[PDB]
Amino acid sequence: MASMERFLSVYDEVQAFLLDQLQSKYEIDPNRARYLRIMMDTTCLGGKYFRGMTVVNVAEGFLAVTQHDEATKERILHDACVGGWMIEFLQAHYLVEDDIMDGSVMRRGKPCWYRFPGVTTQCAINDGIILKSWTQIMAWHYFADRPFLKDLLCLFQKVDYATAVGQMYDVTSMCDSNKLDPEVAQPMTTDFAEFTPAIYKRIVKYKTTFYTYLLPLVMGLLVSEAAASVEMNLVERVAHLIGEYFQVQDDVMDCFTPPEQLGKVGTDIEDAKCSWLAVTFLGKANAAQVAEFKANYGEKDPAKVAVVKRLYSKANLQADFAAYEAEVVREVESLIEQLKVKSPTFAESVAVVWEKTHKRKK
Amino acid sequence: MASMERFLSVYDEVQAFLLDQLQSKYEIDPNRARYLRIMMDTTCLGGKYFRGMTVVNVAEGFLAVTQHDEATKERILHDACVGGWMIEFLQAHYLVEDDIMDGSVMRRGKPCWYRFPGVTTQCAINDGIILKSWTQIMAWHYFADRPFLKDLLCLFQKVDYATAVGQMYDVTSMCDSNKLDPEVAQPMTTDFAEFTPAIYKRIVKYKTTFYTYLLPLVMGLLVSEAAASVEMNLVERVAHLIGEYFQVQDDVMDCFTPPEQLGKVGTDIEDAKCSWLAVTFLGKANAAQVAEFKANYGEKDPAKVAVVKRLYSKANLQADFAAYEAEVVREVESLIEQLKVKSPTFAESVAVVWEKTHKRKK
Ligand SMILES: O=[N+]([O-])c1ccc(O)cc1
Ligand SMILES: O=[N+]([O-])c1ccc(O)cc1
Ligand SMILES: [Zn+2]
Ligand SMILES: [Zn+2]
Ligand SMILES: [Zn+2]
Ligand SMILES: [Zn+2]
Repeated sequence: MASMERFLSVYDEVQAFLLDQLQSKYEIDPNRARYLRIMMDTTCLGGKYFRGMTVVNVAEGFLAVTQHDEATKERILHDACVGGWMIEFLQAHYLVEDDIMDGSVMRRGKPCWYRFPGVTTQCAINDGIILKSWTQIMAWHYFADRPFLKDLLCLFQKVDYATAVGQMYDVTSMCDSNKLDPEVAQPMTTDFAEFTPAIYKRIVKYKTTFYTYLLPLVMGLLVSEAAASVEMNLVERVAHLIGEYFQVQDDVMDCFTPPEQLGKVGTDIEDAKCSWLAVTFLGKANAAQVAEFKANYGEKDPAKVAVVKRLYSKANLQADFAAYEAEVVREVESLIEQLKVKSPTFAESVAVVWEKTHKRKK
Repeated sequence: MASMERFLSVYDEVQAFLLDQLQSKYEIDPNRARYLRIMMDTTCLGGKYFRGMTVVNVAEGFLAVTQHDEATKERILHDACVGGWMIEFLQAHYLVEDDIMDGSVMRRGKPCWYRFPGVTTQCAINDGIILKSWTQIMAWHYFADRPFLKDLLCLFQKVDYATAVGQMYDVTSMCDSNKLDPEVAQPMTTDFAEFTPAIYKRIVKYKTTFYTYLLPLVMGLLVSEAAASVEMNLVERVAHLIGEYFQVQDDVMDCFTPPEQLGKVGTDIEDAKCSWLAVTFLGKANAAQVAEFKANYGEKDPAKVAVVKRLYSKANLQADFAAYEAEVVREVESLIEQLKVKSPTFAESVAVVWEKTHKRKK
């Protein structure tokens, strides 16, 4: 059975289980069940399923080289699908809440969930909470008897926490750290001294890479009972490397990809985000370019946004991206080679993840 | 050592652990650590600690009648305090997010967290997420070796989910169920046909009673390794009964308690909530009273709110509350008597919880 067919079939099964349980144990009525079905579909479906499918693909790689009864193969793949959906539902939680936090308009070509007329922010915040709860409901139901339950739950909650910490790093990335204070309204930085590679790397590591790469790779190992067979320090290092590249691509696309292809209007410049573009620009600009950037960044004024995009264009940041990408290729290939010492099979799964990420539509 | 002294000492210890771990494992800087310390204090401290202290008091009751080394008593009480703080931090998560959802102004005599000048909704939504994550970080750290870890985590996530489901029941309680639809803006009910005792009871059971009574009572049993010694069906029934009374008191206070004592301005009438007052009023009103209620409920117009408060006053709902309270006393005393068959000690702990709830400042 093709992996994507299995993954989509398991979504339907998990949805039916969750909704049936709301009826049998939580006293839900049919109209509220329908609302939640629609909310689940709208917030969880429509992406590429990169993260959830990585769990499945990692598991498939081990199945190809390990002796198992057919029923065991089916169990492992079903578990990989459920675990993959846990990650997709965790992402859905963060996207619902982030869109509210940021006042975003569109996501994946459609209005953000909170903007649906019959949702509103009042309901959407709580819908996002439900999405997160569903990750645990599905784990306890499907994995109750499994030897990996404890490790999987502990990993999951640490990754969730890291993501929340990363969201804090991201939301505060345009303020001066020494002025942070709940009592005092926060002005945007004027010096941009905290727009550095190391500070950018911290934001991305926590906000993106743990849930986007580390969690699917390690969950794939756990459902395969294979974690002891790899060097975990290498898994962490390769996840953090590929995850940073993924986010750099997203940062470039926010500025330069036409919104019809992006699925949204990117607002990183208006929001004063510490993006790869801003950090890299400030790492090559002359004093006059720095001053013009300071005079225009972080403002909704469309003429000021256009000045920033022109500064970026004239600064030939495409060349910096090419150099960055070439270095990532060197480093990822090196990490894949190291992974082969203890697990050639897992190394190939990572090679596949990297190729997918590298070839992701620019 | 007095129980409250121990509980407050454990807060300081847990806070230090969480913040130290953010520095050692999550790359946090000192200013963001200070923000989170202040956020923790502002959102988690200042209440009565009814819920967290119930874990401690349940554990103390078993210690008084069970043979243990002194070091074991200290471990159990420390565990009860940590578990109690998990509940307090879960509540803090829901209060942060609920205040945003509802546009609330004040909580416990101070501005709601999102209204602090240097917080804002963008940060506060995520701060609430962090509060929830901290409940799991503390459990995995302090309870890693404990036999009750699995049961406690599974209970906790089910209660969290129930609370989210109850929030959905509460937020939608003023709309007609058959019109719920994410695509269509939701009008307030005109018939109020869903303002019934059974529908009210469903809202309260899920939104309040699981986290306010069931979770502290059962967590106290788990940290005491005593759950097998009680009839759990009775624990559920007594939690749901006392929890409903707690919420009825809160509903009355929202309308009639001066805001200086309440700590906020109650807005249930303007928000069209399915409150005990509204349900009970509609259960005794004549046609003219129903019509005037319909003409004024659910509107910010202060003159319309005053009409509703006068309808409530003239309807002698104080007498309905007295009758409701007398029935709760009958039923809670009956459940405490039944609890004595298998656990006289736990029965006394419940009797203490009931007395505290019954005597809670009106
Ligand atoms: O972009 N990609 O191709 C991805 C992204 C995440 C992941 O876990 C695997 C592949
Ligand atoms: O109001 N009260 O006294 C309470 C409330 C909750 C609880 O778990 C114990 C006592
Ligand atoms: Zn964001
Ligand atoms: Zn982006
Ligand atoms: Zn509310
Ligand atoms: Zn209330």
